[PDB]
Amino acid sequence: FKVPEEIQKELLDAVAKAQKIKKGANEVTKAVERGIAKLVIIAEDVKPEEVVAHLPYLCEEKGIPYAYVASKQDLGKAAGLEVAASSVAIINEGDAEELKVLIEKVNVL
Amino acid sequence: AVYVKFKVPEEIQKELLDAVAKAQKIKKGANEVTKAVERGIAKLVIIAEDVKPEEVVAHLPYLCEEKGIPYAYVASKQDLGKAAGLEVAASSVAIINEGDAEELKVLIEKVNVLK
Amino acid sequence: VKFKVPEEIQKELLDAVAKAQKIKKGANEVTKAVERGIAKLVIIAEDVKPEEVVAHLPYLCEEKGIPYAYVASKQDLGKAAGLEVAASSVAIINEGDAEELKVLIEKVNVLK
RNA sequence: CCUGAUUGGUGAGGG
RNA sequence: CCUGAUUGGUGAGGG
RNA sequence: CCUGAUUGGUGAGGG
Ligand SMILES: [Ca+2]
Ligand SMILES: [Ca+2]
Ligand SMILES: [Ca+2]
Ligand SMILES: [Ca+2]
Ligand SMILES: [Ca+2]
Ligand SMILES: [Ca+2]
Ligand SMILES: [Ca+2]
Ligand SMILES: [Ca+2]
Ligand SMILES: [Ca+2]
Ligand SMILES: [Ca+2]
Ligand SMILES: [K+]
Repeated sequence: FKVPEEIQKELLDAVAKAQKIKKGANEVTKAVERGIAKLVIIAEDVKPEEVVAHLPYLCEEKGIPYAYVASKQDLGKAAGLEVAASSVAIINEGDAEELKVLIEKVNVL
Repeated sequence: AVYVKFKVPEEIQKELLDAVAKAQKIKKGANEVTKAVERGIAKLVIIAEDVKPEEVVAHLPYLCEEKGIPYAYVASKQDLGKAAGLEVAASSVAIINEGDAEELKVLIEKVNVLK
Repeated sequence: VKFKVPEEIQKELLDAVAKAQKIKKGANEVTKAVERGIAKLVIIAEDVKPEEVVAHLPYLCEEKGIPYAYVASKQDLGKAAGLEVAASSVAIINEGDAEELKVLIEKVNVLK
């Protein structure tokens, strides 16, 4: 589905303030398989898309929230990296309240 | 690490380190711990989770299981060494004589549940 | 006291104790060590009262072939063993210097 | 050779 | 061999 | 009860 730029900015902001996160397809997938992932953010410009094509299905199966952001380069920066990130998983939010809200807004779509 | 057979909550890890600190007689280090388990005098074996190469302590869980000796884990070898009264790390510790029988029995039971 | 030990040699006995890597302090631990055959040298204080507490040691060591000697005071022996109190007897399990022990055991074995 | 505790019961010293 | 960062958690290094 | 370290690995504490 498509997420509004307003929300994406909030998603990127959410990753930036998070206390603990996982960066990278391998670690994100593990975080979801272990169920320690609270929210999963996925980049829309991942090529080949096959790298993250399995995430949406896995999250729903594990009952974990997930949304998309336009830039993997932007997602990586929000994760504290100097390089891109195809996906990120928030393990410990920065502001519990905001997260619960952000998650609800996403679940709407 | 593959040698860590089960997850021990941080609160219980604290209890394990406390047990080591209050113990009347312990063995510290892989060689003395292994000798104690083989001699059958260990009552509880505590293994650090961050030992590398893992091969140094990987035999302990299996050995204890064979001897019917209780074992558990703590996250840091540095913390375990400190609890054992050292200024350095310890990959493992064996409690030979606990400080209080009842406390040990309760702790061992809590571990057997996590097991 | 089966034999007399020169003050100079008693000093060496006390120093051997202080330098040892592993010792047993006290009648029960000394006796257990001799019985288990891990004691290399037993030192007995001469002013133990009742003397019955350590009376068995000379015979036990002889029966085990373990070297033993005496020192004037239990207070000094205890201090040498690292205690703040007296010790009726001490057993050296692991000395600090092999050569020295062998030399001391010799000096004592000739005094007997 | 230089570095200098970044090492360490993952086994020192002694027997 | 040349180019020289155009590559990149899309998994380096380590165990 | 008083004395108050005169006691003490000549075996405390723990298992
Ligand atoms: Ca250090
Ligand atoms: Ca240091
Ligand atoms: Ca050695
Ligand atoms: Ca670039
Ligand atoms: Ca670049
Ligand atoms: Ca590729
Ligand atoms: Ca006194
Ligand atoms: Ca006193
Ligand atoms: Ca008495
Ligand atoms: Ca007792
Ligand atoms: K590393």
